[PDB]
Amino acid sequence: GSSMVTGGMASKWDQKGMDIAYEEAALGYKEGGVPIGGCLINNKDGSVLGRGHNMRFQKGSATLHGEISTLENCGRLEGKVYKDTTLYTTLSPCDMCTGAIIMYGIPRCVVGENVNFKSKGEKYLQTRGHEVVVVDDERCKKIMKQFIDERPQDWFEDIGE
Amino acid sequence: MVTGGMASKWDQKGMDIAYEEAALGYKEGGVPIGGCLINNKDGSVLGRGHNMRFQKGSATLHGEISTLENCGRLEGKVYKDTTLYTTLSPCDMCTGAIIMYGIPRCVVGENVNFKSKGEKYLQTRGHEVVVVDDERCKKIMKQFIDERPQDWFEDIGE
Ligand SMILES: [Ca+2]
Ligand SMILES: [Zn+2]
Ligand SMILES: [Zn+2]
Ligand SMILES: [Zn+2]
Ligand SMILES: [Zn+2]
Repeated sequence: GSSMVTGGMASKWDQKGMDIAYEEAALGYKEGGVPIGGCLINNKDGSVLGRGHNMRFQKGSATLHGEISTLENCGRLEGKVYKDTTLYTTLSPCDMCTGAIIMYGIPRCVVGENVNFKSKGEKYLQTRGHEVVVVDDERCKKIMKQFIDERPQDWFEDIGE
Repeated sequence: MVTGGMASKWDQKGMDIAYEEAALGYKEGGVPIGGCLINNKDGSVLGRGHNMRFQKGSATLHGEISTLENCGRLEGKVYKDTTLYTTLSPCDMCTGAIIMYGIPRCVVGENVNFKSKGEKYLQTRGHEVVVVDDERCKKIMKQFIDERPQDWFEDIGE
């Protein structure tokens, strides 16, 4: 990426979005799955278009990462609806989830943390014209580290290793 | 597998299956984009699929994503020696799926009706991209775009 990128500014809906994303990650964790959750919010009025969490174990899914599940839960939408929205995710996006954000033109991504995992997508989002904010949420870091430590092979599967 | 530009012995089989999936999706009333994932080691078809936007009201099941979903959960190393066949050049999301899983080769039916920055990004990231320019794929895709432009735009977030 570029030496001139900078983290985005905070939005009035960030506490709301991160809290929903974390709640989804915790729900997934209690269900026996990967603790990664998210939600898509309209930056203009704070409305929640959808929310979701990873469904790899719940549904035997190779594509339902938390971010993809969130978008699936928003349902079919005209392209214009994704404009001026923020996708909240508890963990920095992989290359696939990053690609979903780019394809739909969701302009902003707020990331719970990038300590347990980070792909080239975090910077690629900025290269492609998207704003990224990493909030370093301790709740997210704790639950994700717990999963990685207790079920390493399951985590590796989620990121294709 | 290291082709050096040569087609893989399984490439025709993969593109024919991808086209069959696209044709099936078209008959089901959906977007005519299909694909399949083949194990380069033995030619086994790990899975095949097509776009399910209309069939399932899905915002994420593009042909490539549906193909991967249909393969089921797999050990990461399996993907490292596969080829993903798609009837149409991948959008940024499908490109990202290929990159995340480390699928080394992406064989594309055509990139005339659609092409994203993903086709070149795959190359930047070290993957081999093959564009066949398959007229069967091009024809069915063009028919859908001609008949249902707004539905097509919805599939690519326009
Ligand atoms: Ca800005
Ligand atoms: Zn992820
Ligand atoms: Zn992901
Ligand atoms: Zn596509
Ligand atoms: Zn796609």
